[PDB]
Amino acid sequence: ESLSIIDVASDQNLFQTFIKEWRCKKRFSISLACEKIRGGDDTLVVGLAVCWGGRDAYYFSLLDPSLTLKDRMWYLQSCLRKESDKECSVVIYDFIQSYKILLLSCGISLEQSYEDPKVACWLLDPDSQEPTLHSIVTSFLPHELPLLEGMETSQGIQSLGLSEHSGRYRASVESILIFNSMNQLNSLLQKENLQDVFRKVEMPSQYCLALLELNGIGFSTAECESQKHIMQAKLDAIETQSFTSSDDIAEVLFLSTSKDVLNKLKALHPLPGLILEWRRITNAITKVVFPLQREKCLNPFLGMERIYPVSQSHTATGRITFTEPNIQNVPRDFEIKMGMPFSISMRHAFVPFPGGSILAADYSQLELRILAHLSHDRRLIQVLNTGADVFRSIAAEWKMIEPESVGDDDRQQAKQICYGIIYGMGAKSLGEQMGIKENDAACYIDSFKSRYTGINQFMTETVKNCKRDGFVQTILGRRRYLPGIKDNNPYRKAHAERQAINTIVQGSAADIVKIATVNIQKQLETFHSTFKSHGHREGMLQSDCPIRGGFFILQLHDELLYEVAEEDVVQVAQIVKNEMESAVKLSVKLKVKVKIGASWGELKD
Amino acid sequence: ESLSIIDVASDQNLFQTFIKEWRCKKRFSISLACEKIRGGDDTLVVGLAVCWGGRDAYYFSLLDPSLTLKDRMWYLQSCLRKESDKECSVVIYDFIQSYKILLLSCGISLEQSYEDPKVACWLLDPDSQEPTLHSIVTSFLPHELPLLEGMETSQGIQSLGLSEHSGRYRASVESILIFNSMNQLNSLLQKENLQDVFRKVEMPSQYCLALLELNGIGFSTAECESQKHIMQAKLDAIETQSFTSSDDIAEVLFLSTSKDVLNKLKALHPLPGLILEWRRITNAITKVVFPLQREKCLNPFLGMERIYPVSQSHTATGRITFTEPNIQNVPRDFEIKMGMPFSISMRHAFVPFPGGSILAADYSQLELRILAHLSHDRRLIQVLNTGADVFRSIAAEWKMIEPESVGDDDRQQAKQICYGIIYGMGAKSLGEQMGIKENDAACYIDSFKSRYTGINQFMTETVKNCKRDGFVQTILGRRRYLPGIKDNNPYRKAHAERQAINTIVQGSAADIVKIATVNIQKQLETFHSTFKSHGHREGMLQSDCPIRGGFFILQLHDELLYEVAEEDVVQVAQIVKNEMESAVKLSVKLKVKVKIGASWGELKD
DNA sequence: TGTCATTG
RNA sequence: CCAAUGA
DNA sequence: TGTCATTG
RNA sequence: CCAAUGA
Ligand SMILES: Nc1nc2c(ncn2[C@H]2CC[C@@H](COP(=O)(O)OP(=O)(O)OP(=O)(O)O)O2)c(=O)[nH]1
Ligand SMILES: Nc1nc2c(ncn2[C@H]2CC[C@@H](COP(=O)(O)OP(=O)(O)OP(=O)(O)O)O2)c(=O)[nH]1
Repeated sequence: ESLSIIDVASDQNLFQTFIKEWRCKKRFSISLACEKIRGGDDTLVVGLAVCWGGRDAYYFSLLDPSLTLKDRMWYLQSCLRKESDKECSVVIYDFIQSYKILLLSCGISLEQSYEDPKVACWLLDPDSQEPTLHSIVTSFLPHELPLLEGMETSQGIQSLGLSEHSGRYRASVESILIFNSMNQLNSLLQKENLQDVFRKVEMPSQYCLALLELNGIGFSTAECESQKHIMQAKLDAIETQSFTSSDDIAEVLFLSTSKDVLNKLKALHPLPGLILEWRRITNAITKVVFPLQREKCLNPFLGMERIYPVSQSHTATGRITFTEPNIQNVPRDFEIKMGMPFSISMRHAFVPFPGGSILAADYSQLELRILAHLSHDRRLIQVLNTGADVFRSIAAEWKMIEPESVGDDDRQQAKQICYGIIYGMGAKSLGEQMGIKENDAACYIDSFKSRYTGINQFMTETVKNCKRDGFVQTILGRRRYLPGIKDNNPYRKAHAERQAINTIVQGSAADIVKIATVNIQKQLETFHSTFKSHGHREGMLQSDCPIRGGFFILQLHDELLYEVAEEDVVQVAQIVKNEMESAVKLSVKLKVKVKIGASWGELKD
Repeated sequence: ESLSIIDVASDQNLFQTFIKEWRCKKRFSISLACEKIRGGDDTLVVGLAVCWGGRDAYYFSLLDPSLTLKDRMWYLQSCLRKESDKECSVVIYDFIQSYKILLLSCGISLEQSYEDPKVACWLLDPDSQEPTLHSIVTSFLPHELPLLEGMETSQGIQSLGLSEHSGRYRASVESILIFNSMNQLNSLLQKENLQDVFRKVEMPSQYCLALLELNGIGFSTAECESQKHIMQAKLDAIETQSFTSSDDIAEVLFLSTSKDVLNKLKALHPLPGLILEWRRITNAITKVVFPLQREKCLNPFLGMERIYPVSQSHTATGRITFTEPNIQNVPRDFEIKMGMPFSISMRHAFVPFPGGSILAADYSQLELRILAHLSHDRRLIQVLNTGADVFRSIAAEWKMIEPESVGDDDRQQAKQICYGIIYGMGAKSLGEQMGIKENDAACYIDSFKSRYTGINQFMTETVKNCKRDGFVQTILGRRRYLPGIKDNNPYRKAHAERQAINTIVQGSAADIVKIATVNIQKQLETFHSTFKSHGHREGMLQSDCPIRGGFFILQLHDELLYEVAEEDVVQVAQIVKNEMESAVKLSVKLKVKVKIGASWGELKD
């Protein structure tokens, strides 16, 4: 007596008593049944698979040439919708993707609270391997594993592994396991406080990424085929007297006298040596355009081309990524040659929708301010709260004891020391990086961390905490476990120490930018009566008018990219600033710098 | 090099150049691809199959988890839509059904001109066998028969015979044959004038029946379970001194002295004999409720039960029918017993939607008026144009030479003679029917048809026309072929003669009621801003508010049933009268009598 | 591949 | 009588 | 299952 | 230096 399915749409008494039962349920699972048409090699959504306890699934379908139950999309769209008083926690496996396909097939704008188990078991152990439905079942909810023998999926929902088994069967089996497993995950997240952040940061952020993935990013093939010639034409320049792999550039041709070639870090007096410029430009027309101008998609509804990124997460730090052609990795603008300069990059081939401007918002010295908070460094806090240049002023402040109004441009080497200490690199490599001596660098380190005595007493505190705990937790309490902090090998433990400091600092940075993106979105879908993403317009208005409002476009770790209409681009920037500057209330003022333009090779206001 | 399919949605250049090509096409075929989900034993629409020449099909699909082409329903709904200047002739095989399923799955309210080949080849030869896609191919367009070998469907569209073959393949094969065949059918309909009536009566009427089939008819199980007891309780009454098949009622029990029993047509002085009342009531609780209360369907969107009839057509006369429980065949109201009377029928268990009233419109002596037109019977025409009682006045007029103001109730036997002559039954059976003598009946016939000399000279004219032609054509020119009018056997030829008169008279009746229903609908969907059938509300508003307007509910040969809202039930009745009374301009005034009530056991205004 | 009912 | 069902 | 580039 | 890709 194992696993029962209830074909809900198979009657009328059964269906109307079903949604009655359903419309007073707070928690319940959901799983799309997606089957392939005979090939016509296209997939299609053919049924929900709602469950809310035990081994009992309620399979909705989308019903053979009938005249009753033709309001089937209405019933789902009406149940998958917050309606004040109580909103529902809807556990969905590949939630990010599910949300998309649930819209780009049948115009259902899922508007509830969500609880993905795939990200719940990540949050438990961020150094875990990418969790499958199988893996989740194998660990949590050990029994009901026999329901997977023959299913054979190690990636996404039962939809994503469509194999012989009917859409309804697996969709039902998903909902059962997904529901009952998430209940055990919720129990563990509760045990270590992570349920609060999972529900009010990590899942809300997942929903934010879903919106971003639907929107995508504008891409001008025109202004990309511009750089395709600007770079290639100014590639083979003044080259008097065949570039290949490694063994090619002989130093026995001219005149330190080793091999490698990568470290051509002189080129000052000895010859022109314009090799690094060629090496960059060539490697910046191949990891940017030629893999990307193949994923470009003409979207005639918008009347432009766009690319559709796939957010990653499941990152040990907490920073969000993208698969394939990752738009985070396109190189920023830089000069060339012709005496006369020009500025190039593929960041000029990323465009707003016609009549709009792209909006960037960087946090500017966020990881610094996090350490300033955690490390109760008296003057380090007070230097940041003044709103003065946080490197001009930090140079004086106490490092060089006095200057304040005239303190040169040793700020450029004042930050180099600052970041060099928090990055946790040895005096040797820092000294080689600044262009000074290993000794005099070690002197500058000690003469900085003494003048800001908080930094070093913080690191020694958090490393000893990590040694006794076996893990370190960020400012939102998300733990990362490190077994290397016990290791006998000095290098391995030393590596574990600078792993611990990184995750508690630039993980807490990932935490604030999450809280920032969700608090923005909540505040963003209010004043603007014209509703949400490009998906909820090409898809939801397609089954439920100018382009007012702004949409989430790109996540750059500590920087956010939005795409706003020029009409109301000023009313949004206030929403972005005020929300990011108040995301978390710290002992240090969170400042942000916003830039507005026709790409993201643009100036500021 | 045979049969090419173009997966149109497989690109973007291909798709956008496709609908560009399409949006300037006047004629083109269409065929729904309908595949079954694994069982979840429900069918689903998965693609159009547009074609417009040769062996080249353009297969639309409804596309795998993508972000471009998610406006797919819009593109069809926008192409399947008249847009002024030019409207498109859309050839669809099982058009009546196709239209329904094209709406009760994906909210596409097909709004073009239509050309069904299944009804085009009926119109050619109404005594033909029910035409299949195979049969249409076998006769017209003899080649491309090999495209059917393995398909094996002998009923409906390639959808309706879903078997192993992919929805796209057969849907494409349909569109090719359907298009190219209909072109040959259009050529034959042109050759004999029938293309004009096919396009402006027969197909428009088919569309009218589609609307009716979507609407259905209200059915109160409450007021049906009323008669279920009223009839059954007043069934076994005063029965002093075991009813079975035939051999049971012996006349050797009491006291003309044969068998049969069916002809208990005395029961006057000899005993009560209340056997015909029991025989009727029992056979009127079994061919009306017990086969029908099983096809009743709760439709919660309307908040009532309804039944969904399936119109027939392909009738030698031209009158439209319904399959299964045919609502045309429910017996009208009649009295019973308790001294004290009550009136019963199942026509009291057919109801309007809450807040509405049912509207009936009978043509009253239509077949008479058709004969009055065709047979140029001078006074017969003039008797009908006065608007006086057309049987009180017809009794005098000339039959009894004079009376006019006092002419008794021999009108009841004046019409009996009238209908008896046009029905074409012998003096024998008419005489037995009126309760007079075969001789004195034959006298009354000759003394009527002499006083109205048109009737007999018309019949002798049209029978000699039919003898030389091999067929007779109605007032709209729809031919019916009769090989029996040559037959040596006197009975067979005599039968063929009264077949000829019937079809030219009560076929021309089917023609006017068609023209009536289409001219009503055209005038009906105008003033009423709130749009069309119950299908275009539970289905089209479901993918494109009170219940103002009126909808086509039942076709009773010469009578139409509508279902109108009480708010504006007076504004519609004017539309129905004026349209039916002007359907065709004859030499005789077409009068109509309308009845309004809470069922169709109701009174008039 | 008969005969009787119901509706028009 | 004719046309649709129906025993 | 190495080393060099890009982004933060 | 750490984390994501990438030769
Ligand atoms: N051949 C034939 N035609 C009929 C018969 N009954 C009606 N019709 C045709 C010709 C006139 C027209 C009237 O249809 P209705 O049944 O609405 O009218 P009725 O008042 O019941 O019939 P009638 O006019 O014979 O008195 O339909 C019938 O029994 N046989
Ligand atoms: N470990 C590490 N963290 C970095 C690195 N670059 C940036 N971060 C983190 C810490 C500060 C923050 C700044 O990100 P951005 O790249 O936007 O800032 P930047 O001005 O380019 O860098 P920086 O502050 O080091 O001068 O992100 C890096 O190379 N290593």
